[PDB]
Amino acid sequence: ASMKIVVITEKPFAENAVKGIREILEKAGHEVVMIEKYKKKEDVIERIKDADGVIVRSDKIDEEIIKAGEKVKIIVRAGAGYDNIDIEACNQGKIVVMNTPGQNRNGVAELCIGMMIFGFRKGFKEGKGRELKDKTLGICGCGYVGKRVKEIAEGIGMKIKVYDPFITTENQVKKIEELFEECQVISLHLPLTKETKGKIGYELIKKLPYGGMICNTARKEIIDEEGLIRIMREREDLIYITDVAPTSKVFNNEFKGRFFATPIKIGAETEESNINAGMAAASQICDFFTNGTVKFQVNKFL
Amino acid sequence: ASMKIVVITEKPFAENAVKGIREILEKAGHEVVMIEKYKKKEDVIERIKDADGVIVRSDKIDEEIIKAGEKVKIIVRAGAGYDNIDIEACNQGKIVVMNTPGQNRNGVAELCIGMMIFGFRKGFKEGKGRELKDKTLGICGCGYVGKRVKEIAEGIGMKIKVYDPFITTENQVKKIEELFEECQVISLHLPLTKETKGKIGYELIKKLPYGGMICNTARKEIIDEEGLIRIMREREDLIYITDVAPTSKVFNNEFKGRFFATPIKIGAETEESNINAGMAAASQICDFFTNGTVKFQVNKFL
Ligand SMILES: NC(=O)c1ccc[n+]([C@@H]2O[C@H](COP(=O)([O-])OP(=O)(O)OC[C@H]3O[C@@H](n4cnc5c(N)ncnc54)[C@H](O)[C@@H]3O)[C@@H](O)[C@H]2O)c1
Repeated sequence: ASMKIVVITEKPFAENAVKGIREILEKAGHEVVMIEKYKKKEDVIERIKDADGVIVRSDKIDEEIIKAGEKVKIIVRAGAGYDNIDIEACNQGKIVVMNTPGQNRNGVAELCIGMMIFGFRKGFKEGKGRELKDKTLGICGCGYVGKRVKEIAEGIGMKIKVYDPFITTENQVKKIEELFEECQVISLHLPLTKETKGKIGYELIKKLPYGGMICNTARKEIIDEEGLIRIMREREDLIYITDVAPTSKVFNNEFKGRFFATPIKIGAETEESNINAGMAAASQICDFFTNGTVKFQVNKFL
Repeated sequence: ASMKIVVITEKPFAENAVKGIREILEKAGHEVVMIEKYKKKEDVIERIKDADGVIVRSDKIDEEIIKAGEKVKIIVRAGAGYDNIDIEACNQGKIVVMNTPGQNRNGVAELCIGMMIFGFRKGFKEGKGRELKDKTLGICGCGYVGKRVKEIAEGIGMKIKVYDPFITTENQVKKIEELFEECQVISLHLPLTKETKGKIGYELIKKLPYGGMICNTARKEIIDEEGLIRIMREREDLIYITDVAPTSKVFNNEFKGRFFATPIKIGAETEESNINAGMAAASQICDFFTNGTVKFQVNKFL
């Protein structure tokens, strides 16, 4: 009846999201312990050994953590992506891994739109800016976020083209090359896999029309940083804006006036998105222990 | 008859807008004289002395400039507001004064939406932001810009309430007090008149809900600066974003994290808006000297 639920967040939820988490789980007679703003993963290893269930954000969950959590039955990522979790090692420990699809979608999409206007208007500094209206937007991967970005972009009056090798939808091109050729603005929403890693590089970015802008609210490592640096040095009209800051120091030093990155990923860092993702994670934990519910599971074992 | 048209723009139009102005005016057989990037309202005086028509942006057009333009028959403001022009003295000089309604509406509206997101997301810095979706937006003055903002905000999923005595629309309040009580976000789209000068002050801004935000892409003089300073010192949750930077230095010094201003007014600083505003101004001057049409005239004399 009573399960130990550990919440691992180096980047903590807003108070109201923690309260919601506690309200769902404690009413069902569970214990909730928080691990917030931890420095070393040694802190995590200790507090997890006794945990029955886990709630996580973007926190790296690797083999060493997974094995230390010997009685862990479920890990729920409050959000969409699960590249931070070692699925293979979770399969070994017979641990159910799930996410919370679409819960952060509006936070990320609103930031994506805001970044598009910000990038097209020279970072709100002096100079001749451009308007998003009557321009073509390319959505790279169209799931929950890409869908919302599209909705707002149509209200603004942008023409929409979509690339996604896994779905069938309107205005869809089959080649990712065509998207970069046809679209004045690219928004990336691809999850990080072995296939999408370093996929967006020099050969794709170069094909952009005049004043081409890439907005990245997805993952930094789907970009080939070397290729981006190379084309941005060659073409001084290109704009790159991102919620997932690049590692290289080049971008800040060389591309002022056409490059912006947030100091940290703030796409899901809103009061509302924290509540959605935090409470959805707690409810799925609740359902799993109550009814053996494994909806939204991403892995397979035994 | 070949007329001399002078274009007075301290911050110049985009080149394509200048080209579009010349295409309309030189085909009709008129002369176009550019007065770009001057420093004081004294460079204009001698060059306007033999001007027949004038195109102007936000540039200050006082009695001294009007009296010097003794053969000026028409002044067209490429844009919306005409508080920069001394109408009284124009009436005495028997000069027709026009603006170009709605031409730069999208440049401003897009910037306004971008500023709202920017402001609700801690200027794209680290912190807990808020989402515009599901919040109520108060449009203060619902003309060309106001209406276009409404349109975009509706796609974002904001609820809309309107204060504007000159129009009839749904979800409308009759007291400006009501707008500030009921709306989390306020957006100013009022012209600067006798009535609107210093209207938005302490007593109105008081009534905003928690984390109330005001976006001002209109005019700086509609704000009672000392009143705004007072309420913002009192209420640290309040946010003020503006395209029309205030006179007082207090805002930069004290309200870090909840105050954001552009270094210069950039609402109409786009390729697209320059083209629309400039070419309409040229067509309106052309029609005035061709057929004497006075549509869009904002004054009357004799
Ligand atoms: N930042 C920029 O670059 C930029 C660009 C364009 C306009 N502006 C400013 O924003 C204003 C709006 O532009 P617009 O094209 O929508 O003008 P507009 O005339 O189309 O709309 C202004 C609206 O304000 C309403 N209004 C007038 N007096 C009012 C009062 N006393 N109280 C409440 N509402 C009142 C009018 O009914 C009108 O609908 C302009 O007047 C100008 O001052 C700024």
